[PDB]
Amino acid sequence: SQIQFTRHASDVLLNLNRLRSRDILTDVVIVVSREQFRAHKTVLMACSGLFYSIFTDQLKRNLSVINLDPEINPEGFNILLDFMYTSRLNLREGNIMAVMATAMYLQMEHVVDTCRKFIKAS
Amino acid sequence: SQIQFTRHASDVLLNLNRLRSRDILTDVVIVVSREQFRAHKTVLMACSGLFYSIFTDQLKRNLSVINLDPEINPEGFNILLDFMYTSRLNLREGNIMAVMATAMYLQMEHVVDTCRKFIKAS
Ligand SMILES: COc1ccc(CNc2nc3c(ccn3CC(=O)Nc3ccncc3Cl)c(=O)[nH]2)c(OC)c1
Ligand SMILES: COc1ccc(CNc2nc3c(ccn3CC(=O)Nc3ccncc3Cl)c(=O)[nH]2)c(OC)c1
Repeated sequence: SQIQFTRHASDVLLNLNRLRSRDILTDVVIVVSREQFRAHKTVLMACSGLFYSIFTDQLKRNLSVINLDPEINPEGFNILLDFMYTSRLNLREGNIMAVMATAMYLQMEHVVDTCRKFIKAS
Repeated sequence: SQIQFTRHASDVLLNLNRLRSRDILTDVVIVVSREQFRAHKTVLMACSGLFYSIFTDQLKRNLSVINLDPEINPEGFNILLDFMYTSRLNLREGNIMAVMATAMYLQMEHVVDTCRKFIKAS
């Protein structure tokens, strides 16, 4: 019976992305080969099975640096990080395989399924 | 030209609320008279002009406790905190004034405007 604010969640996410852009309250650096990306652990956990599994463990909860698998493409990771914070996925025929493999590694099942649909439709 | 995931933002918010429910990565306690509420500063900043103005200031960025104005009703605050994390506002004729006044204090203009519409429609 509560009143629904249909833009609230999108507004929240946009504002979280603004905070990331200003490095406000970011609490982890994700290192991917020669590149690094700062983020909020909460958003990573909300969007990725890998990050959820890492930070839910009290043993790893306070890590400030995560080194991703050396074989992960920083491009693929960047695309997915921007998706996490925007709901918009930049899939193209020139990056689909990198994005899909990265999404498998990050355990983002719905994104992987969408990548498969992209392949089917191309 | 990016692919839009129309449920992603809502899913993120739901997951953030799940993290709050488990006290995972919460980083502030909001004290409101005799009650206390834990939350994520990022979500508070995303949803409230008061919290945004507080935590954007490097002087207050690292506060772990915020004591709200003693005149603020903990009920009104609780209702609004749950709105922040759910997009659903529990307005009723028995709580409208408390919620509205609290939303004014928290600088949640759209919620205040909605409270005014509620009054107009009642
Ligand atoms: C409810 O059963 C779960 C929960 C979690 C996992 C991990 N696998 C996974 N996780 C994903 C996605 C997409 C985002 N997430 C993160 C997420 O759901 N986070 C979250 C969940 C519950 N409460 C708070 C939070 Cl932050 C994904 O495709 N697979 C699971 O794997 C089988 C099952
Ligand atoms: C863009 O101009 C602004 C930004 C902020 C304020 C503070 N007044 C206010 N803030 C509100 C609501 C509802 C949620 N918020 C928080 C918010 O917008 N947070 C945010 C903004 C930009 N980047 C990152 C973040 Cl976290 C509200 O009704 N009034 C402003 O007041 C005039 C103007």
